[PDB]
Amino acid sequence: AALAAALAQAL
Repeated sequence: AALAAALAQAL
C-alpha cells in the first residue's frame, strides 16, 4: 500500500 499510494501522489 505504502508504495502504491506514494506513487499515486507523485503522478
